[PDB]
Amino acid sequence: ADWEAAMLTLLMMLKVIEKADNAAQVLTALWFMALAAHMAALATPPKLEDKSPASPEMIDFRVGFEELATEIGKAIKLAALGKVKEAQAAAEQLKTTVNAHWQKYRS
Amino acid sequence: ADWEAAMLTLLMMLKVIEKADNAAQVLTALWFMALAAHMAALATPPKLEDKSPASPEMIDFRVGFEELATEIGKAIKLAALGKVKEAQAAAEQLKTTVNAHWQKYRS
Amino acid sequence: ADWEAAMLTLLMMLKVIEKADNAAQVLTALWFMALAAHMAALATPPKLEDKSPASPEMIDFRVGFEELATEIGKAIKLAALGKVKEAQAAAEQLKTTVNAHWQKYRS
Ligand code: NI
Repeated sequence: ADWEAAMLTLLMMLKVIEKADNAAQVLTALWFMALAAHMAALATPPKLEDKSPASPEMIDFRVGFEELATEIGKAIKLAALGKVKEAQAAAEQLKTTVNAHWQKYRS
Repeated sequence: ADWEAAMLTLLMMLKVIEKADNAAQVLTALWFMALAAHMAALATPPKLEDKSPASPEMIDFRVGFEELATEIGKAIKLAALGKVKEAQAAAEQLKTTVNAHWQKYRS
Repeated sequence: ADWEAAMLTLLMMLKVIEKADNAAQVLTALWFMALAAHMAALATPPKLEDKSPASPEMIDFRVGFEELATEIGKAIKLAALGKVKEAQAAAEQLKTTVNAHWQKYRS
């Protein structure tokens, strides 16, 4: 989907993870976070629509999303092993990566 | 997945959106609608299994699904910005596209 | 995502299906099962990371996952038609395929 709809989805799902109780609520929201990244991995932010697809500034955005999909995958495995608290702790660091990525291309 | 299982998923998720209360319930169901389209974008309806992959009748089905995935993406962004009512209003028009697509290839 | 995080997701979602009440809870968990398979269809289990990508042992793992994604698709259509009980019955046989696949590459 659109880039900022996925980024707004990621931010809202982090608010569902922090207020979650069991590991099922955390695991499902983390998979919705993975879902939004897969639908928007092909997307392009609004301020980068007039940049070369091989431009390093656009190429910087591509690997930055790989890091985001990678960190989300890590938190899913922690939430899969039943570690509901340590996965929420991984969601704290995940929000740092999400917020830093969203601000760099929000415009 | 199978074409009509996704189309039945889309129809049921629309029934979850109309009876939803907050923006989280609408956003999650809209992502399930996006999920079903991604799993079945490669699929083929039963009545079109004996049509050429480059046939305009089959090619008409392909772009018709792009329109569906496009409208779903629009409603996700409206539900991402917090506009829970205007996104439900986008789900009303979404059901028109879903119903018209499903009837054309239901058989 | 990682192979065993998806396999742990599949196992937990089966526990959500057996204790589910309506067809919406079964259909959503079955789509999360389809979600985990799509994110990890490209993945590789830990004990098979040093095997040729064209090796029959690794190639056996690939088709084994196709069977899993195929059976999940079948149960989704049964849960899409409203058959909440017959889809739960398909989840019983689904757990057999999941457990047999996970044990063969758990290590
Ligand atoms: Ni995909």
